Amino acid sequence: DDWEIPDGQITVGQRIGSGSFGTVYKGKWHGDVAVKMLNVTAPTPQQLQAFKNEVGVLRKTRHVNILLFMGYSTKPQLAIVTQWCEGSSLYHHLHASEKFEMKKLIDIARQTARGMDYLHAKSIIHRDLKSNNIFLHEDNTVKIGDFGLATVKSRWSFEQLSGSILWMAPEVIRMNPYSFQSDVYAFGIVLYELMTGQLPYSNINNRDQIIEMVGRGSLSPDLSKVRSNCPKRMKRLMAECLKKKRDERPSFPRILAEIEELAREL
Ligand SMILES: CCCS(=O)(=O)Nc1ccc(F)c(C(=O)c2c[nH]c3ncc(Cl)cc23)c1F
Repeated sequence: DDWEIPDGQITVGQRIGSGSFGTVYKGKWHGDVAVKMLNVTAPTPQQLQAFKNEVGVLRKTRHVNILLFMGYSTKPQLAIVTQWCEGSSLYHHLHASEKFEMKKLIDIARQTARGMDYLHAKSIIHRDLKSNNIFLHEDNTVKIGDFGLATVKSRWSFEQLSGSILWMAPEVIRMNPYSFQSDVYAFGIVLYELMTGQLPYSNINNRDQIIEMVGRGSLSPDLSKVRSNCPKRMKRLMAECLKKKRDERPSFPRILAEIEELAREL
């Protein structure tokens, strides 16, 4: 409520990309900020109460490895204001184009697992984990985005599957469906991206082919492409996260404990 940034305080600039329910912009309001412009303009009584409940959730769910909520807007569009992360997204680094030392590669995974251990402990299902939602704030601390509006994601379904699907668990394709284990699968794809510097199924230039094959469980990421310097324990953890049978996947407590243990390596 006292989190509503008043009319004409944020200077909306450079279009960054598009998160869950909105479009991200680089803004300015007492320094650098990020603004997610939601696709809602004239909020009805129910719409405005729904959005204010998620803002109440946003100001109650704080963590060093999840994006920092700064406030909201109602005019001219419903928007979410967060902290700005100067080092952009992990996708931007890894894929566009190449390099990080094995220590750092393990450190991002570790910090993503730390944030996700916090989100799962607050009974929040992320629904949309990907490298484009993992931001490098520097202080050199990973920041998880798109975790908010979780109840709105549950109340709806999503069709905005493309352009994504790469981090979607097989059960999420063949439409339970979203769980903590589906979040573990997306994290497994993140681990793949980290240890391989490539996206899964980068040879395919078609969507419905990936939907049929990943969904039926005939396709999966090519693990043979893992770096030679990737420790054994990490290639194994990655496989456990990516397991087709959803209830075989590890929990974030066990995920984090494996990363902590394999980080030594002194
Ligand atoms: C505390 C709520 C976070 S969120 O779940 O609603 N997701 C969200 C909301 C608003 C945003 F601007 C962003 C976002 O993408 C960024 C926040 N800070 C950033 N810094 C750099 C880049 Cl490239 C992107 C962002 C974002 F991920």
